[PDB]
Amino acid sequence: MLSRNATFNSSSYFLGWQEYEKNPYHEVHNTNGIIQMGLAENQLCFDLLESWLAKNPEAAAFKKNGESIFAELALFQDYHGLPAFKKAMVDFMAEIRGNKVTFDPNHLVLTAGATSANETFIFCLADPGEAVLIPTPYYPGFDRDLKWRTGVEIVPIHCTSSNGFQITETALEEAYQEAEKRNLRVKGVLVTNPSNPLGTTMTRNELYLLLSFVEDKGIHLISDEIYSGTAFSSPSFISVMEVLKDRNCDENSEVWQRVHVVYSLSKDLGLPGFRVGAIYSNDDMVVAAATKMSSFGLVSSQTQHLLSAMLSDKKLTKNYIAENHKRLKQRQKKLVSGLQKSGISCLNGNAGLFCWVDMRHLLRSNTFEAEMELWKKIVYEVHLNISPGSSCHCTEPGWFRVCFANLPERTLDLAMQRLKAFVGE
Amino acid sequence: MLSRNATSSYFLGWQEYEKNPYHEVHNTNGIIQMGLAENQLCFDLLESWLAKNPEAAAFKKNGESIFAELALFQDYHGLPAFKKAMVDFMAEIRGNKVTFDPNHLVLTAGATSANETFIFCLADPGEAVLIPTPYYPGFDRDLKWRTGVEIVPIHCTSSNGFQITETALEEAYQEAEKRNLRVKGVLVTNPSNPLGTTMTRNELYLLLSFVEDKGIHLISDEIYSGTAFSSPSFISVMEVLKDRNCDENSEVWQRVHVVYSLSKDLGLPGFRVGAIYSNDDMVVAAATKMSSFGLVSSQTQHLLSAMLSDKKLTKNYIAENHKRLKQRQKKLVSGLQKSGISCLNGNAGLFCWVDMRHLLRSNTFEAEMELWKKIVYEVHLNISPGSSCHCTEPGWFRVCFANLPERTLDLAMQRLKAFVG
Ligand SMILES: *Cc1c(COP(=O)(O)O)cnc(C)c1O
Ligand SMILES: *Cc1c(COP(=O)(O)O)cnc(C)c1O
Repeated sequence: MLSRNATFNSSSYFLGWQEYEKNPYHEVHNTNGIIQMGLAENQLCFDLLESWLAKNPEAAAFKKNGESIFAELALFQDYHGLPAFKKAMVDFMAEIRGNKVTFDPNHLVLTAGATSANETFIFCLADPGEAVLIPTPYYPGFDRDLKWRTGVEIVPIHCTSSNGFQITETALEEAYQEAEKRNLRVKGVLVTNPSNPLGTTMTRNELYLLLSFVEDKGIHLISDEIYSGTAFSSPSFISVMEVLKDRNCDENSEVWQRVHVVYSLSKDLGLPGFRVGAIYSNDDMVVAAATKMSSFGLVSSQTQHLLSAMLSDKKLTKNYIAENHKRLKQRQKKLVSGLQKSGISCLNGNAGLFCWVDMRHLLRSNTFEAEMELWKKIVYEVHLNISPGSSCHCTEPGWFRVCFANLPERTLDLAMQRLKAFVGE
Repeated sequence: MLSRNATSSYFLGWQEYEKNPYHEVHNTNGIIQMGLAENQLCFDLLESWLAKNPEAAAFKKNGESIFAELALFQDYHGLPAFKKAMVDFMAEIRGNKVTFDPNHLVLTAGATSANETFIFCLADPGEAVLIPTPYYPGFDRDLKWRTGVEIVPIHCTSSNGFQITETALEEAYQEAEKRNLRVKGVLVTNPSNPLGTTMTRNELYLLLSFVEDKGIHLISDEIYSGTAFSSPSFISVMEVLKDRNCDENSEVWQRVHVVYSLSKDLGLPGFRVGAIYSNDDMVVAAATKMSSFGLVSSQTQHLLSAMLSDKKLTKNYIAENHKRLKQRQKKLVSGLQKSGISCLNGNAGLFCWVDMRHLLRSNTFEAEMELWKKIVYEVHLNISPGSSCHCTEPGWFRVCFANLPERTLDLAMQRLKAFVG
């Protein structure tokens, strides 16, 4: 006999995933296999990092100027993190934001990925039975990260295509009211900026409306800016930290302490296996609580050392960002154009590793049953693994998310060809 | 406007140290740290190996680069190679008397993480776990903070070397019922922190039978299994199952779990390598999904799988580690008796459970706090008061010996002797 969490509290949407695993596509021996376009991973700039590693072997050698510091690292288990790394991190975060804002390293707490940061924040801001508002459509992983062990609930703030899925004052108010009706105390709004799965940076207008709503309701604002480094085209990416500055919110504003940021190196630098997440808050109480909670998911000191060396190289960071935006824009343009050669268009995006594509016109009907229908035809007949919009809780059937940053151009082309032949009927 | 969770000061000794740390050169009268359970005894063996085997830490596997491959590795089942090296090392520690299935092993970011995840998997909020007293003070945070689970003590006393008793178990179980807490299991540290003793076969059988009798779980935190430097032999709970003839047909066979970590034996706490081992498929699956909130860095998993795959190194590290640890413990134990102070006879760990009851102005905890302060402020040593570990009798202290140069240990022993005067 185990706990509720381990048993009856531990779907149709993994159909493409399992179908893919069973028949993975292969350039040579399985050219008709399923192509993976449902994995948000960035494999575009590993050459830049491999190159740097080759010219800078000391980092990964437990060294510092011909000096071994192995023993020192092996012993480092301070929940405040390696100072050098926290400094390099805060600088990198600033550089991503074009140095428009600066971060205090002491308000930054490292976690084993954003997955960890996501949950820890919830543990810090809400008790079981309370709720957090999240704009729809959203990262399906939130349904596990934010609620599994926290007992916290998610109330959706619905967005529709009528306005490019932007956040609305009416949607916010309505979501807040839906929570009250259910007798759930709203503790905050969690936003993904840039957005997964939309692929769009949040507008200043949306940000101001959020800040004012959060200020109005007296709740928190968590900005998951894990994709902040993948904004490859205008409009410019606006970090919530910038908006505070621009709305003239100094530490005298009450809201100034209710705005937090979540970040990670998994999506921009493509290092998900290294488990580097971070929490940033202006509230000392949250930093302290989150710092103690990070003990359940500390970042390997070996990794913290490697990355502090890497991220301390301003020549590399500056160049990685520029090269990463270049390669990502090129790639998105490719997918977007190949998609329209099939008559399919996408939500106009400027960030992320995926496109939110519009396939409503292919729906035999404007129902989610019709969307599941289309999705299956794509899985079984076109042999592509893509994500159905309903997976992300989209309110209108027919939208899909397709990734482009972890596929060789040749494969992307193949997928686009298969799509075109299929649409042909 | 935060959660209840976002809103135990024995850290006194800790603060004073940080403020006034002892130093060989500019602060010879500073406070000496003897309250930190860390093993700094064999880093030379590891540094040596790293030097002769540079490929491991180079994101290289047979002259080729696997950086991208590792950078992308985020499977919550862990790197297969590492899980194999780990299970072999665990077997080797237990003198190959038991073998572990790598698929029943789930990696976590330290034992701290493994501790909590196990609680999340075995008990719901408001339920309880029994823990023998005295115990690792960290349990009070790890097992209850975010889990809402409660700890009910199974008290042990010096009358029998702080061993577990059938009467203490029964009494603890009854204290839980009285409080209307549902007991879900017993958590044991074998070898023990802070006792420094390996659990006896007798204690183990009595635990197995009690747990079997009550129909609850048995979690054996064997994080110190590799530091058992003197007999009696260390007996892993996995061995006792084998010895009590418990195959997978026993119900209890699926209610026995182990927690392990590389932080105390190999001295790698910064790398965050913990592990959960269970025979129950349901726990492994749930724990595997929970590990996503605290996965082990793929860069680290790779380095250690290379290291632990070297049977020449593992075999030699264990032997050398037991050697250096026994030498060190003997030093502290003798220097302590030259002061008239004795310790609980131990054979494992990185610390000694020392008896200083005779120094108490009173057989009270206020007296123990009295003594402890005199030791902190006058003798300038940071040691842990037994009440921190929930010891039921005042006067016991835990002092570490594995992270102090012999010269410093000597200094500490000298200061103690002068004070005892
Ligand atoms: C990919 C992703 C995560 C997980 O990040 P890790 O650092 O791999 O744990 C969390 N949130 C969002 C929105 C993501 O896209
Ligand atoms: C030191 C210790 C821990 C913490 O180990 P980590 O691997 O650093 O998380 C857990 N339990 C006991 C009994 C310990 O002594």
